[PDB]
Amino acid sequence: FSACTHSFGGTRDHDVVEEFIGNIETYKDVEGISDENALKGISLLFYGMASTWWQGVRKEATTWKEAIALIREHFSPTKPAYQIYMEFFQNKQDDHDPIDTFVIQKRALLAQLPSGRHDEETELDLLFGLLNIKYRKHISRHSVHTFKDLLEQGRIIEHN
Amino acid sequence: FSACTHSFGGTRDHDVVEEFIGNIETYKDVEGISDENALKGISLLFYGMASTWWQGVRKEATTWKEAIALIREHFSPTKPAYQIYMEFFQNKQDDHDPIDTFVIQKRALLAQLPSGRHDEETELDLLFGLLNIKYRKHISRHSVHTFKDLLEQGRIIEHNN
Repeated sequence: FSACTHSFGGTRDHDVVEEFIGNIETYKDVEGISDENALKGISLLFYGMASTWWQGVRKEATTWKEAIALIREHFSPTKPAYQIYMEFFQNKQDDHDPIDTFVIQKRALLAQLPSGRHDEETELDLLFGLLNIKYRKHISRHSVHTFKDLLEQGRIIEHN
Repeated sequence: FSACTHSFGGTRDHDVVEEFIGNIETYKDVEGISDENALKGISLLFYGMASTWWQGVRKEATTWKEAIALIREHFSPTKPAYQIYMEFFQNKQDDHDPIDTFVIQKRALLAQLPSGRHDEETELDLLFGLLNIKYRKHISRHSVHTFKDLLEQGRIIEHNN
């Protein structure tokens, strides 16, 4: 990283970050720079607020892998996973909200979580306890295997 | 299952269920019974309440494995996962409850979940939002990789803030 053209000013756009990190991942094995010596001179590739950031976070930067992970973590703005779970369990299904809109609001938060963390069974387990008592008296967790099954059966209780 | 000695009357005991399911799984392909020919004649292995039960649940038993799953689900009762998640997220960390005891009770609930479902990263994600604001001002999720890290740092804020 002695004369790398690539730079990053701290713009919080996902693809800006992915191209810069892709660009520096280039350089590290352009000239044969170490893991230690890549994390050595990473500051030289930052300017503006990317350096205000790195100067504040160079202490979790134990590894080159964690430093790259930190760049994606801060500069690709996401609702953090822990904030997603809290918001997931904060609003139960009231007596007036239909089943379709309730599942939409819950699947919206679940889609922000890492793909492949929870399967559809686990996601139903996270959801089922918040389902209103109006629907749970007629449908049982072991009877539903997919969100489609939950919606399909839940739409029938809404007809009568 | 034309002349199987093994039977099950519907007693809701974990160990009764495990021996019955183990015995029929044994029998099923010592004699080479299909998965679909086992689900055909599974009714012959039930008596009493277990047959009144099977007639109520053999609609949801599309496959042989789902029939076994129904037996464990119904006659080996466990605390449902959805009830565990619900009560896990029901009480935040109050201002005077220390982090150590709060984390213990919360991780106790996570231990009730199926073994191997969540790794420590996900379990930290489930917990972190419940931590009191006076710890979260000083600790950031990206700083914690293990409950060990969270507890160690959390003990420092209660020593002197």
